Amino acid sequence: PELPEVEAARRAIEENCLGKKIKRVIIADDNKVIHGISPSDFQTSILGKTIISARRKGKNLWLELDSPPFPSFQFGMAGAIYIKGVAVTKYKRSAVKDSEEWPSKYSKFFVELDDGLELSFTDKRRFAKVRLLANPTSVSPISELGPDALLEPMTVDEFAESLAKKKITIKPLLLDQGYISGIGNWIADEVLYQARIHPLQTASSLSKEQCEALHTSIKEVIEKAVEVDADSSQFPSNWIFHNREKKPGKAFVDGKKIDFITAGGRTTAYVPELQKLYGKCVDKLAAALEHHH
Repeated sequence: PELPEVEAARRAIEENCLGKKIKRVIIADDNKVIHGISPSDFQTSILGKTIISARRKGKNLWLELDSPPFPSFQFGMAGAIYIKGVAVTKYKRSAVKDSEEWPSKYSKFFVELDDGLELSFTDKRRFAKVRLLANPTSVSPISELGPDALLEPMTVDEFAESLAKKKITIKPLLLDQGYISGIGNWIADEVLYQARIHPLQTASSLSKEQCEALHTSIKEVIEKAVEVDADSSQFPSNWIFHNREKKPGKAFVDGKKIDFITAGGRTTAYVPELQKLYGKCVDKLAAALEHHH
């Protein structure tokens, strides 16, 4: 889950869960996912409270209850939000089909609300983190996050000045939640492809024109994916996203070949013909070997 998917879960929660009281709570017995608190303490703390709004920063979601502490959800690689109870919904990835077990055996956070509405956070891989904090934004991990790619976009000049001091290849920088928050593997590939920047290009080597192009592509990719509530089927056809998952040799975009470069455990789908690595030979070499650090 990257910013768009987590944001869609946030809006799905606000569609029917606001202003409703928590009548029953089930916090999973997972001392790996449920962090820093026992499930029974977690349950006792939020039972009886009303959900005022749903908030998000990067890939972290949290519920603003009528009074704190507030439950927060760090999605990890398989975290998901599911809402059952209201037949009609604008958020399909959060709907639950009758043939699905419910509550899911993967549920980590579950509450039954007024009007029989039930909300659940599930994690099949157990890489997610669920916390109950006095203020989610004051402590880790949310307090260590860089500005939200959607809610706090840097200006063109702020963006350029920050990149000038970053001495690392751009792909991993974009993934660093402490620099900018919310970008994951596919958004990174998409904005780099769109801006015509190679994943091994050092951020500090980017020219003023490159920074602006990247600034523009981050804006367009994030705004569009959110505009369509993370429904990839609605992603513009000219995005590398669609063929980014196809087997090597048969992956193309707008008719051009897609290759897959893997540096330091990170794989990037890019178009060699359109994304060139720039700079002196020894700097390009240092970037290709950067993973050694």
